[PDB]
Amino acid sequence: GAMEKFKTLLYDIPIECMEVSEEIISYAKLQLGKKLNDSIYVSLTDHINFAIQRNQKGLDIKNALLWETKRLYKDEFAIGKEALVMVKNKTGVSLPEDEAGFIALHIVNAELNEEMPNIINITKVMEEILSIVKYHFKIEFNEESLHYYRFVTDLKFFAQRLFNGTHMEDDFLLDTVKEKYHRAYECTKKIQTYIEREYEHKLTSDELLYLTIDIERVVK
Amino acid sequence: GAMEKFKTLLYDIPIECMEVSEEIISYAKLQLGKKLNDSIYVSLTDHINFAIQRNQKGLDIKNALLWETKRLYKDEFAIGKEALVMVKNKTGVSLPEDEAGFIALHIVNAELNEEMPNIINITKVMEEILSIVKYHFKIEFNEESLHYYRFVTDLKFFAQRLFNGTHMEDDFLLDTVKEKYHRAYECTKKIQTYIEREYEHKLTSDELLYLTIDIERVVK
Repeated sequence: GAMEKFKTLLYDIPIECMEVSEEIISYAKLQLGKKLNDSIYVSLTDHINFAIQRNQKGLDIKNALLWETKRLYKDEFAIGKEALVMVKNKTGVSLPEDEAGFIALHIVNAELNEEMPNIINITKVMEEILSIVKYHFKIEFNEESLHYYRFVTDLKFFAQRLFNGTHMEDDFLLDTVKEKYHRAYECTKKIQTYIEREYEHKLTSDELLYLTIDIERVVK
Repeated sequence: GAMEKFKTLLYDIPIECMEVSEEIISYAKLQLGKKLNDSIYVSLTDHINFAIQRNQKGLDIKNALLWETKRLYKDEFAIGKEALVMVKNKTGVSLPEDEAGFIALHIVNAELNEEMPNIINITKVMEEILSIVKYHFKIEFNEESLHYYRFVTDLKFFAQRLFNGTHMEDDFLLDTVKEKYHRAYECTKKIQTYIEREYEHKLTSDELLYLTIDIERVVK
Protein backbone atom coordinates (compact mmCIF):
# COMPACT_ATOMS: atom_id res chain seq x y z
CA GLY A 1 0.00 0.00 0.00
CA ALA A 2 1.00 3.60 -0.71
CA MET A 3 0.42 4.47 2.94
CA GLU A 4 1.73 1.31 4.58
CA LYS A 5 5.13 2.85 5.33
CA PHE A 6 3.51 5.50 7.55
CA LYS A 7 1.91 2.98 9.88
CA THR A 8 3.70 -0.36 9.70
CA LEU A 9 7.14 -1.91 9.35
CA LEU A 10 7.74 -2.90 5.71
CA TYR A 11 9.42 -6.30 6.04
CA ASP A 12 9.06 -9.80 7.44
CA ILE A 13 9.50 -9.13 11.15
CA PRO A 14 11.46 -11.87 12.95
CA ILE A 15 9.42 -13.22 15.86
CA GLU A 16 12.48 -12.98 18.12
CA CYS A 17 12.57 -9.21 17.62
CA MET A 18 9.00 -8.87 18.89
CA GLU A 19 9.78 -11.22 21.77
CA VAL A 20 12.78 -9.24 23.03
CA SER A 21 10.95 -5.94 22.42
CA GLU A 22 8.13 -7.10 24.69
CA GLU A 23 10.62 -8.35 27.30
CA ILE A 24 12.44 -5.00 27.37
CA ILE A 25 9.25 -2.97 27.58
CA SER A 26 7.80 -5.23 30.28
CA TYR A 27 10.93 -4.50 32.35
CA ALA A 28 10.78 -0.78 31.54
CA LYS A 29 7.19 -0.62 32.79
CA LEU A 30 8.19 -2.54 35.93
CA GLN A 31 11.00 -0.09 36.71
CA LEU A 32 9.35 3.19 35.69
CA GLY A 33 5.82 2.36 36.80
CA LYS A 34 4.33 4.67 34.19
CA LYS A 35 2.22 4.26 31.08
CA LEU A 36 4.22 4.18 27.85
CA ASN A 37 3.12 5.14 24.34
CA ASP A 38 2.25 1.82 22.62
CA SER A 39 4.43 2.81 19.67
CA ILE A 40 7.39 1.84 21.85
CA TYR A 41 6.67 -1.76 20.85
CA VAL A 42 7.10 -0.86 17.17
CA SER A 43 10.15 1.34 17.72
CA LEU A 44 12.04 -1.24 19.77
CA THR A 45 11.10 -4.17 17.51
CA ASP A 46 12.56 -2.27 14.56
CA HIS A 47 15.51 -0.88 16.50
CA ILE A 48 16.72 -4.23 17.79
CA ASN A 49 16.23 -5.84 14.38
CA PHE A 50 18.56 -3.37 12.69
CA ALA A 51 20.92 -3.12 15.66
CA ILE A 52 21.53 -6.84 15.22
CA GLN A 53 21.83 -6.48 11.43
CA ARG A 54 24.46 -3.77 11.88
CA ASN A 55 26.47 -5.91 14.29
CA GLN A 56 26.26 -8.86 11.89
CA LYS A 57 27.70 -6.90 8.97
CA GLY A 58 30.56 -5.50 11.02
CA LEU A 59 29.17 -2.03 11.62
CA ASP A 60 29.90 -0.99 15.20
CA ILE A 61 27.82 2.11 15.89
CA LYS A 62 28.79 5.11 17.98
CA ASN A 63 26.39 7.21 20.06
CA ALA A 64 27.44 10.88 20.28
CA LEU A 65 25.09 11.49 23.21
CA LEU A 66 25.95 8.36 25.21
CA TRP A 67 27.34 10.04 28.34
CA GLU A 68 24.74 12.79 28.47
CA THR A 69 22.03 10.14 28.17
CA LYS A 70 23.56 8.11 31.00
CA ARG A 71 23.61 11.20 33.22
CA LEU A 72 20.32 12.90 32.35
CA TYR A 73 18.17 9.81 31.76
CA LYS A 74 19.66 7.49 34.38
CA ASP A 75 16.59 5.26 34.77
CA GLU A 76 16.00 4.87 31.05
CA PHE A 77 19.69 4.14 30.49
CA ALA A 78 19.69 1.45 33.19
CA ILE A 79 16.83 -0.21 31.32
CA GLY A 80 18.77 0.17 28.07
CA LYS A 81 21.76 -1.57 29.64
CA GLU A 82 19.62 -4.48 30.82
CA ALA A 83 18.07 -4.54 27.35
CA LEU A 84 21.46 -5.40 25.84
CA VAL A 85 21.65 -8.36 28.21
CA MET A 86 18.22 -9.55 27.07
CA VAL A 87 19.30 -9.19 23.44
CA LYS A 88 22.42 -11.27 24.11
CA ASN A 89 20.29 -13.92 25.85
CA LYS A 90 17.91 -14.09 22.88
CA THR A 91 20.32 -13.88 19.95
CA GLY A 92 23.82 -14.45 21.31
CA VAL A 93 24.80 -11.01 20.02
CA SER A 94 26.61 -8.54 22.31
CA LEU A 95 25.71 -4.98 21.27
CA PRO A 96 27.89 -2.00 22.20
CA GLU A 97 26.85 0.20 25.14
CA ASP A 98 26.07 2.87 22.54
CA GLU A 99 22.90 0.93 21.72
CA ALA A 100 21.76 1.13 25.35
CA GLY A 101 21.72 4.89 24.85
CA PHE A 102 19.51 4.72 21.76
CA ILE A 103 17.15 2.29 23.48
CA ALA A 104 16.98 4.72 26.41
CA LEU A 105 15.92 7.54 24.08
CA HIS A 106 13.16 5.40 22.57
CA ILE A 107 11.86 4.90 26.11
CA VAL A 108 12.08 8.63 26.83
CA ASN A 109 10.01 9.30 23.72
CA ALA A 110 7.35 6.90 24.99
CA GLU A 111 7.28 8.87 28.27
CA LEU A 112 6.82 12.32 26.71
CA ASN A 113 3.05 12.46 27.19
CA GLU A 114 3.34 13.11 30.93
CA GLU A 115 5.47 15.68 32.77
CA MET A 116 9.02 14.71 33.71
CA PRO A 117 9.69 16.50 37.05
CA ASN A 118 13.48 16.20 37.09
CA ILE A 119 13.78 17.68 33.61
CA ILE A 120 11.45 20.54 34.49
CA ASN A 121 13.50 21.29 37.62
CA ILE A 122 16.84 21.27 35.83
CA THR A 123 15.64 23.46 32.98
CA LYS A 124 14.00 25.90 35.42
CA VAL A 125 17.26 26.52 37.29
CA MET A 126 19.15 26.93 34.01
CA GLU A 127 16.62 29.54 32.88
CA GLU A 128 16.86 31.38 36.19
CA ILE A 129 20.65 31.66 36.01
CA LEU A 130 20.57 32.73 32.35
CA SER A 131 18.03 35.39 33.34
CA ILE A 132 20.35 36.74 36.04
CA VAL A 133 23.25 37.12 33.62
CA LYS A 134 21.10 38.73 30.91
CA TYR A 135 19.68 41.26 33.37
CA HIS A 136 23.02 42.00 35.03
CA PHE A 137 24.78 42.98 31.81
CA LYS A 138 21.73 44.09 29.81
CA ILE A 139 22.69 41.82 26.93
CA GLU A 140 21.28 39.29 24.49
CA PHE A 141 23.13 36.00 24.03
CA ASN A 142 24.76 34.83 20.80
CA GLU A 143 23.23 31.37 21.19
CA GLU A 144 25.23 30.09 18.21
CA SER A 145 28.66 30.70 19.73
CA LEU A 146 30.73 27.87 21.17
CA HIS A 147 31.09 29.95 24.33
CA TYR A 148 27.32 30.00 24.82
CA TYR A 149 27.24 26.24 24.24
CA ARG A 150 29.82 25.72 26.98
CA PHE A 151 27.95 28.10 29.29
CA VAL A 152 24.56 26.40 28.95
CA THR A 153 26.15 22.95 29.24
CA ASP A 154 27.82 24.03 32.50
CA LEU A 155 24.52 25.38 33.81
CA LYS A 156 22.86 22.02 33.17
CA PHE A 157 25.77 20.34 35.00
CA PHE A 158 25.23 22.64 37.98
CA ALA A 159 21.47 22.13 38.00
CA GLN A 160 21.81 18.35 37.75
CA ARG A 161 24.18 18.29 40.75
CA LEU A 162 21.74 20.49 42.67
CA PHE A 163 18.82 18.09 42.25
CA ASN A 164 20.96 14.96 42.68
CA GLY A 165 21.95 16.08 46.16
CA THR A 166 25.53 15.11 45.35
CA HIS A 167 27.96 16.66 47.83
CA MET A 168 31.63 17.26 47.04
CA GLU A 169 37.87 21.97 47.39
CA ASP A 170 40.56 24.57 46.70
CA ASP A 171 39.77 28.24 46.07
CA PHE A 172 43.22 28.95 44.62
CA LEU A 173 41.82 28.62 41.11
CA LEU A 174 39.05 31.10 41.89
CA ASP A 175 41.12 33.77 43.64
CA THR A 176 42.90 34.33 40.33
CA VAL A 177 39.90 34.84 38.04
CA LYS A 178 38.49 37.20 40.70
CA GLU A 179 41.12 39.79 39.80
CA LYS A 180 41.25 39.67 36.01
CA TYR A 181 37.56 38.95 35.40
CA HIS A 182 36.19 41.07 38.24
CA ARG A 183 33.09 42.24 36.35
CA ALA A 184 32.13 38.67 35.50
CA TYR A 185 32.83 37.59 39.08
CA GLU A 186 30.42 40.23 40.40
CA CYS A 187 27.69 38.34 38.54
CA THR A 188 29.08 34.98 39.69
CA LYS A 189 28.58 36.15 43.27
CA LYS A 190 24.97 37.15 42.60
CA ILE A 191 24.26 33.71 41.13
CA GLN A 192 26.05 31.98 44.01
CA THR A 193 23.94 33.86 46.55
CA TYR A 194 20.70 33.27 44.63
CA ILE A 195 21.28 29.53 44.40
CA GLU A 196 22.30 29.21 48.06
CA ARG A 197 19.31 31.20 49.31
CA GLU A 198 16.67 29.82 46.94
CA TYR A 199 17.80 26.18 46.80
CA GLU A 200 19.97 25.79 49.94
CA HIS A 201 22.69 24.70 47.54
CA LYS A 202 26.34 25.75 47.63
CA LEU A 203 28.27 25.85 44.35
CA THR A 204 31.81 24.47 44.54
CA SER A 205 35.04 26.33 43.79
CA ASP A 206 35.27 24.52 40.44
CA GLU A 207 31.71 25.45 39.50
CA LEU A 208 32.32 29.09 40.45
CA LEU A 209 35.48 29.10 38.32
CA TYR A 210 33.68 27.71 35.27
CA LEU A 211 30.78 30.08 35.78
CA THR A 212 33.07 33.11 35.95
CA ILE A 213 35.00 32.14 32.83
CA ASP A 214 31.75 31.34 31.00
CA ILE A 215 30.26 34.74 31.83
CA GLU A 216 33.43 36.53 30.72
CA ARG A 217 33.49 34.61 27.42
CA VAL A 218 29.81 35.15 26.62
CA VAL A 219 29.57 38.79 27.68
CA LYS A 220 32.81 40.02 26.11
CA GLY B 1 -4.34 -8.66 16.97
CA ALA B 2 -2.05 -9.78 19.79
CA MET B 3 0.97 -8.81 17.70
CA GLU B 4 -0.36 -5.67 16.05
CA LYS B 5 1.35 -3.36 18.56
CA PHE B 6 4.79 -4.65 17.51
CA LYS B 7 4.35 -3.66 13.88
CA THR B 8 1.71 -0.96 13.51
CA LEU B 9 0.34 2.15 15.18
CA LEU B 10 -2.76 1.26 17.22
CA TYR B 11 -5.11 4.14 16.46
CA ASP B 12 -6.88 6.05 13.70
CA ILE B 13 -3.96 7.90 12.14
CA PRO B 14 -4.86 11.45 11.02
CA ILE B 15 -4.03 11.89 7.33
CA GLU B 16 -2.35 15.22 8.11
CA CYS B 17 0.20 13.43 10.30
CA MET B 18 1.24 11.19 7.41
CA GLU B 19 1.33 14.19 5.08
CA VAL B 20 3.68 16.24 7.25
CA SER B 21 5.79 13.15 8.04
CA GLU B 22 6.33 12.60 4.32
CA GLU B 23 7.10 16.30 3.79
CA ILE B 24 9.72 16.30 6.56
CA ILE B 25 11.36 13.10 5.36
CA SER B 26 11.38 14.28 1.74
CA TYR B 27 13.31 17.36 2.91
CA ALA B 28 15.61 15.26 5.10
CA LYS B 29 16.51 13.07 2.13
CA LEU B 30 17.09 16.18 0.00
CA GLN B 31 19.50 17.66 2.56
CA LEU B 32 21.31 14.51 3.68
CA GLY B 33 21.36 12.72 0.34
CA LYS B 34 21.41 9.32 2.03
CA LYS B 35 19.06 6.37 2.29
CA LEU B 36 16.93 6.36 5.44
CA ASN B 37 15.37 3.40 7.25
CA ASP B 38 11.72 3.31 6.07
CA SER B 39 10.59 3.11 9.70
CA ILE B 40 11.30 6.84 9.86
CA TYR B 41 7.90 7.34 8.22
CA VAL B 42 6.20 5.49 11.09
CA SER B 43 8.27 7.14 13.82
CA LEU B 44 7.66 10.68 12.59
CA THR B 45 3.95 10.11 11.87
CA ASP B 46 3.51 8.97 15.47
CA HIS B 47 5.86 11.58 16.92
CA ILE B 48 4.15 14.56 15.32
CA ASN B 49 0.71 13.21 16.21
CA PHE B 50 1.53 13.10 19.91
CA ALA B 51 3.67 16.24 19.82
CA ILE B 52 0.56 18.08 18.67
CA GLN B 53 -1.62 16.31 21.25
CA ARG B 54 0.77 17.38 24.01
CA ASN B 55 0.72 20.99 22.86
CA GLN B 56 -3.08 20.92 22.69
CA LYS B 57 -3.47 19.76 26.29
CA GLY B 58 -1.04 22.35 27.63
CA LEU B 59 1.98 20.10 28.07
CA ASP B 60 5.10 21.95 26.95
CA ILE B 61 7.88 19.39 26.71
CA LYS B 62 11.53 19.87 27.58
CA ASN B 63 14.45 18.15 25.83
CA ALA B 64 17.41 17.50 28.17
CA LEU B 65 19.74 16.88 25.23
CA LEU B 66 18.66 19.84 23.09
CA TRP B 67 21.98 21.71 22.98
CA GLU B 68 24.13 18.62 22.56
CA THR B 69 21.88 17.54 19.69
CA LYS B 70 22.19 20.96 18.03
CA ARG B 71 25.98 20.76 18.27
CA LEU B 72 26.67 17.10 17.48
CA TYR B 73 23.92 16.49 14.92
CA LYS B 74 23.86 19.89 13.22
CA ASP B 75 22.38 18.70 9.92
CA GLU B 76 19.66 16.60 11.53
CA PHE B 77 18.79 19.45 13.89
CA ALA B 78 18.49 21.91 11.00
CA ILE B 79 15.97 19.52 9.43
CA GLY B 80 14.19 19.25 12.77
CA LYS B 81 13.91 23.04 12.94
CA GLU B 82 12.44 23.23 9.44
CA ALA B 83 10.12 20.38 10.44
CA LEU B 84 8.53 22.59 13.11
CA VAL B 85 7.81 25.16 10.40
CA MET B 86 6.13 22.49 8.26
CA VAL B 87 4.07 21.39 11.26
CA LYS B 88 2.95 24.98 11.87
CA ASN B 89 2.03 25.34 8.18
CA LYS B 90 -0.05 22.15 8.30
CA THR B 91 -1.76 22.46 11.68
CA GLY B 92 -1.27 26.04 12.87
CA VAL B 93 0.53 24.68 15.94
CA SER B 94 3.91 26.13 16.97
CA LEU B 95 5.94 23.43 18.73
CA PRO B 96 8.84 24.27 21.06
CA GLU B 97 12.40 23.97 19.73
CA ASP B 98 12.75 20.97 22.05
CA GLU B 99 10.70 18.98 19.53
CA ALA B 100 13.19 19.80 16.77
CA GLY B 101 15.74 17.92 18.87
CA PHE B 102 13.58 14.81 19.16
CA ILE B 103 12.81 14.88 15.44
CA ALA B 104 16.56 15.14 14.80
CA LEU B 105 17.19 12.00 16.86
CA HIS B 106 14.55 10.08 14.91
CA ILE B 107 16.44 11.02 11.75
CA VAL B 108 19.76 9.95 13.29
CA ASN B 109 18.23 6.57 14.10
CA ALA B 110 17.18 6.18 10.46
CA GLU B 111 20.82 6.89 9.46
CA LEU B 112 22.43 4.31 11.75
CA ASN B 113 22.80 1.62 9.10
CA GLU B 114 25.72 3.38 7.42
CA GLU B 115 28.89 4.80 8.98
CA MET B 116 28.80 8.38 10.25
CA PRO B 117 32.34 9.76 9.60
CA ASN B 118 32.18 12.79 11.89
CA ILE B 119 31.06 10.70 14.84
CA ILE B 120 33.78 8.13 14.21
CA ASN B 121 36.40 10.90 14.07
CA ILE B 122 35.26 12.58 17.27
CA THR B 123 35.08 9.33 19.23
CA LYS B 124 38.49 8.24 17.93
CA VAL B 125 40.22 11.37 19.25
CA MET B 126 38.43 11.04 22.59
CA GLU B 127 39.65 7.45 22.89
CA GLU B 128 43.21 8.46 22.00
CA ILE B 129 43.35 11.14 24.70
CA LEU B 130 41.79 8.84 27.31
CA SER B 131 44.43 6.25 26.39
CA ILE B 132 47.23 8.76 26.97
CA VAL B 133 45.98 9.63 30.45
CA LYS B 134 45.43 5.98 31.43
CA TYR B 135 48.94 5.02 30.30
CA HIS B 136 50.61 8.06 31.85
CA PHE B 137 49.30 7.42 35.36
CA LYS B 138 48.81 3.65 35.09
CA ILE B 139 45.23 3.94 36.29
CA GLU B 140 41.71 2.75 35.57
CA PHE B 141 38.92 5.34 35.44
CA ASN B 142 35.95 5.50 37.81
CA GLU B 143 33.55 6.00 34.91
CA GLU B 144 30.67 6.62 37.32
CA SER B 145 32.17 9.72 38.95
CA LEU B 146 30.96 13.20 38.07
CA HIS B 147 34.60 14.13 37.47
CA TYR B 148 34.91 11.47 34.77
CA TYR B 149 31.67 12.73 33.22
CA ARG B 150 33.08 16.25 33.03
CA PHE B 151 36.36 14.94 31.63
CA VAL B 152 34.81 12.92 28.80
CA THR B 153 32.39 15.75 27.98
CA ASP B 154 35.34 18.15 27.68
CA LEU B 155 37.18 15.69 25.43
CA LYS B 156 34.18 15.55 23.09
CA PHE B 157 34.12 19.38 23.09
CA PHE B 158 37.80 19.44 22.12
CA ALA B 159 37.38 16.80 19.42
CA GLN B 160 34.34 18.54 17.94
CA ARG B 161 36.27 21.84 17.69
CA LEU B 162 39.15 19.98 16.06
CA PHE B 163 37.02 18.58 13.25
CA ASN B 164 34.94 21.74 12.86
CA GLY B 165 38.06 23.72 12.00
CA THR B 166 36.84 26.47 14.33
CA HIS B 167 39.66 28.87 15.20
CA MET B 168 39.65 31.02 18.33
CA GLU B 169 43.53 33.94 24.46
CA ASP B 170 45.09 34.55 27.88
CA ASP B 171 47.47 32.07 29.52
CA PHE B 172 47.12 33.69 32.95
CA LEU B 173 44.57 31.06 33.94
CA LEU B 174 46.94 28.27 32.90
CA ASP B 175 50.13 29.56 34.51
CA THR B 176 48.43 29.07 37.89
CA VAL B 177 47.30 25.44 37.53
CA LYS B 178 50.81 24.66 36.21
CA GLU B 179 52.23 25.12 39.70
CA LYS B 180 49.68 23.43 41.95
CA TYR B 181 48.70 20.62 39.57
CA HIS B 182 52.14 20.06 38.04
CA ARG B 183 51.76 16.27 37.72
CA ALA B 184 48.49 16.65 35.85
CA TYR B 185 49.99 19.39 33.68
CA GLU B 186 52.83 17.08 32.64
CA CYS B 187 50.16 14.90 31.04
CA THR B 188 48.35 17.94 29.62
CA LYS B 189 51.56 18.81 27.78
CA LYS B 190 51.84 15.30 26.32
CA ILE B 191 48.27 15.51 25.04
CA GLN B 192 48.83 19.02 23.67
CA THR B 193 51.88 17.86 21.73
CA TYR B 194 50.16 14.70 20.47
CA ILE B 195 47.16 16.62 19.15
CA GLU B 196 49.30 19.32 17.53
CA ARG B 197 51.59 16.80 15.82
CA GLU B 198 48.97 14.22 14.83
CA TYR B 199 46.12 16.57 13.86
CA GLU B 200 47.88 19.92 13.24
CA HIS B 201 45.53 21.29 15.87
CA LYS B 202 46.43 23.67 18.70
CA LEU B 203 44.40 23.49 21.91
CA THR B 204 43.52 26.87 23.43
CA SER B 205 44.49 28.17 26.87
CA ASP B 206 40.94 27.49 28.09
CA GLU B 207 41.00 23.91 26.79
CA LEU B 208 44.40 23.30 28.40
CA LEU B 209 43.06 24.65 31.70
CA TYR B 210 40.00 22.39 31.65
CA LEU B 211 42.11 19.42 30.62
CA THR B 212 44.56 19.96 33.49
CA ILE B 213 41.81 20.32 36.09
CA ASP B 214 39.98 17.29 34.66
CA ILE B 215 43.09 15.11 34.88
CA GLU B 216 43.78 16.23 38.45
CA ARG B 217 40.18 15.48 39.48
CA VAL B 218 40.02 12.05 37.83
CA VAL B 219 43.49 10.83 38.83
CA LYS B 220 43.44 12.01 42.45
